[PDB]
Amino acid sequence: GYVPAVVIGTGYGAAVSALRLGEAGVQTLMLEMGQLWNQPGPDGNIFCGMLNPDKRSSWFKNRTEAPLGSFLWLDVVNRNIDPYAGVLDRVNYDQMSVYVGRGVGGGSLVNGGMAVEPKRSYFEEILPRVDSSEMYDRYFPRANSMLRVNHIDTKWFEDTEWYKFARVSREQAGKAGLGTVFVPNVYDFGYMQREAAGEVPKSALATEVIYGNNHGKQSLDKTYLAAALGTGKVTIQTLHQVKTIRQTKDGGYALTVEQKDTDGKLLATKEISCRYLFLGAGSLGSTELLVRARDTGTLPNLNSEVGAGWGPNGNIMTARANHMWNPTGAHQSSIPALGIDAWDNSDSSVFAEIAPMPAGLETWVSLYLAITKNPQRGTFVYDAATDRAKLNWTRDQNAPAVNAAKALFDRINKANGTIYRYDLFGTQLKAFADDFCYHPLGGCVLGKATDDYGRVAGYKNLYVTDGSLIPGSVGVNPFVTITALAERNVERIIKQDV
Ligand SMILES: Cc1cc2c(cc1C)N(C[C@H](O)[C@H](O)[C@H](O)COP(=O)(O)OP(=O)(O)OC[C@H]1O[C@@H](n3cnc4c(N)ncnc43)[C@H](O)[C@@H]1O)c1[nH]c(=O)[nH]c(=O)c1N2
Repeated sequence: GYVPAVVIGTGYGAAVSALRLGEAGVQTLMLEMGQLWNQPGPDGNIFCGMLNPDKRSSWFKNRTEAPLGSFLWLDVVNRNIDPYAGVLDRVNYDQMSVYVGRGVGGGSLVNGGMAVEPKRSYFEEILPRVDSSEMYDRYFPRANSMLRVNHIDTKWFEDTEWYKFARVSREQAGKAGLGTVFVPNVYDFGYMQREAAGEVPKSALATEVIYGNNHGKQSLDKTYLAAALGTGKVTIQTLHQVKTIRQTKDGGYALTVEQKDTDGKLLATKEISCRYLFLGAGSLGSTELLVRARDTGTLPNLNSEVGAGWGPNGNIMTARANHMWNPTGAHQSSIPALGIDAWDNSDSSVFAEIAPMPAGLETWVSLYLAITKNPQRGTFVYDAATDRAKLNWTRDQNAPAVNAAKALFDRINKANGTIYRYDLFGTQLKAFADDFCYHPLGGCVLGKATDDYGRVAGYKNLYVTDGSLIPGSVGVNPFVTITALAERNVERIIKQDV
């Protein structure tokens, strides 16, 4: 059937867009391929934890996986599982594996909550056509408020066993002349205190994050999406995957949509049409829909920039072995609190998340997710044979990112007389994991594939809203940028187009 606006997906771009559409009185249907995560499972919890993964951990995989960095300790809990509509999806391309959330709320379900604005000077470099004053004066503050961003209590942080891992890396970085910053979060830090005090059910302090948090984390289902539903103008249909998009003869859009059960069985195929179509299927999902539409002839007026300009936000994982006198703790909060800020906009820039280890015993390992400035980009190329977008990125394209991460952590090792771990990412001696991504950015870049507000070039009333808009890099964890840009874009679109 017909509905005035359709939003594909329910991540950050989608959730912002649907809230503002509903507030403007536009009846809106959101289509989400994953589940609404609200049913207690076999342990009485909605989500599995990192030490008890089960089918809920994984989108259609036959075996659980250890979180990257943790295989040496967490492989013991891996098990065979039924392919199921679980929450975290590892999407494998030829030389890159991208992790994304699947469910109502998208990556907000599975992410570490780190809610950080990019440096304005870097924002201005990456998106020179965008008015940065409005972003920093209006849209970033709006996003932080709506997302329920909050700040850790520094005294509690300094004293608690749960953040010893962070304090150790702070001290070690400091000996190399490198500073740290507290990173705001959407996990409720007041709740986290009460967890440590034994007052409320643990989540961050019970090795939960990457397969969901049963408590504490203000994912989008609690914030933007709850508000969108509260307008009375928004509904969400789950286990509905959009496959194809075409433009009707009178200039609206028609979608083919598959409805599945949680075992992946096809229940129905539906046609849904609309006046305004908003893509919020993520860097991977929105880009795939548009390259498919271009290259199968259903949106033939899409431009050549659709598919282009993808990067992994310079993501590189690495780890250091601490001295025996610098244990990182058996008890590590699953939510990061600190980053090493070595980002100066040069090619040696690094912003490094100090990541927790979920082993639950002492390993002496410090783990880092480095975010770097690497100009290499990949392209999603349609394969008509298999009907998939294939990202053409090669591992050698991450060499500049590795080089920047290694230069920084070499300074820390030199100052402290420590060495890397080489055994955390597989049998091959490898200190830097260079073929994964948690922060996919690009594919439908703002001002390239779209105008400066995400209006898809070649088409009217067709919008992209999400991480596919970002040109490969933001220098920090990306969801605040995605949210703030989505606030800017939908406000303009409603004013001028709707
Ligand atoms: C493990 C891990 C850890 C982190 C992070 C990710 C991951 C995987 N991130 C990244 C962050 O989560 C990510 O950048 C955003 O979720 C991206 O938001 P989008 O709106 O682009 O898509 P997002 O991926 O959130 O949502 C897309 C949604 O569309 C759905 N979908 C896709 N194709 C569809 C289709 N064809 N039909 C229907 N539905 C479809 C998906 O199932 C999904 O729910 C992060 N960022 C950050 O700033 N701070 C952090 O601490 C972290 N930590």
